[PDB]
Amino acid sequence: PQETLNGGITDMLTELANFEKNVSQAIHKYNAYRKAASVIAKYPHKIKSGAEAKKLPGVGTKIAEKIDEFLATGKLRKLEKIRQDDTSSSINFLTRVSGIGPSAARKFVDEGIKTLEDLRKNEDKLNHHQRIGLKYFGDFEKRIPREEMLQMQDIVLNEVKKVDSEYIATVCGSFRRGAESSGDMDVLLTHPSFTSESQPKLLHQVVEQLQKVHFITDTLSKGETKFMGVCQLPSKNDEKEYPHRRIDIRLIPKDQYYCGVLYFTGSDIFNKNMRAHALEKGFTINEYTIRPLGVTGVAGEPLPVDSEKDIFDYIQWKYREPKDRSE
DNA sequence: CCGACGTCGCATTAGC
DNA sequence: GCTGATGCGA
DNA sequence: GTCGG
Ligand code: NA
Ligand code: NA
Repeated sequence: PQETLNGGITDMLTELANFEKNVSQAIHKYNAYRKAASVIAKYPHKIKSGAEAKKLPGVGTKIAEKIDEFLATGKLRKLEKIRQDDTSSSINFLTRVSGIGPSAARKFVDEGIKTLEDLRKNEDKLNHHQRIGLKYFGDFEKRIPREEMLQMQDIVLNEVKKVDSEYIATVCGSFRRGAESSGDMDVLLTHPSFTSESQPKLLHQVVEQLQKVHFITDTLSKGETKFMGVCQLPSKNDEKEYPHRRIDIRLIPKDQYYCGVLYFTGSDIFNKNMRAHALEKGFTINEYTIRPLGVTGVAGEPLPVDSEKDIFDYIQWKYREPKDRSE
């Protein structure tokens, strides 16, 4: 639906969501407002009243009241106020820095540190992740066009294969669903030598190679199974350099790989629909496994999974292309 | 009325 | 020194 | 904040 239809309302709800998460440290209210913003965003009618909106799942009495106020006045008093508030707006802003959550933001603003400049002045009070977040503040908020994602995938698949041709690497996220743009790159990695029942340098060797060819530029965190860092496409001659990008790489046991690929391919909406289907067939599906219930409700062991289709087939669904998994 | 609301790897840190 | 809790991000 | 046991 066009933004013009209820964009004022959904923008209002998103802003409220952010203040709950970043200022009030109320994560569940944050997700309440987001859920309401999503369902309203998909509503194919211009909302005429709070009562109309309340019919939608996730919109309750209080959001109905806010919509009435917005419709009758074009603003929300509480939002106008908190927007104007020096401390609250500063706390909310600082959390746009990767690594600065509500708690770090609150602590910075308590001691007078309110802007990117104040951060730039006080690097010794920032941890490693936060420094990297500050360094790439602008780049990290840019989207990644699919053409660059393809170029990024090219490098990743190539370098992974150069390390060991028996690795299996899959770039997931909305990119795998064919999205025209991405927020970051999510790479799922496995290897036949790594199972649930079985080196812990499988991940390190791949990260090391990607650093060696100067694709990976910085590290946010890194252990034996999850890497989170920064990358950059090489610059095309006398052209402007590419933005730095967020890349995650996780190593998953072979027997849990395709469950992982399914899960991180999404979308979130499609995943829950599929998780519902789902139990009904007497199966529990999470990021790692699919398991049978269970006349009482006792999960049996993980069923063997050798492809995404294998999962679909357990729950008697026909395989669905990543492009067809928006819901 | 009142609890659930996703879960967990890694980095940092609090307490012993 | 170690272990557990918390913050953070996805 | 919303839902539902
Ligand atoms: Na409702
Ligand atoms: Na942040």
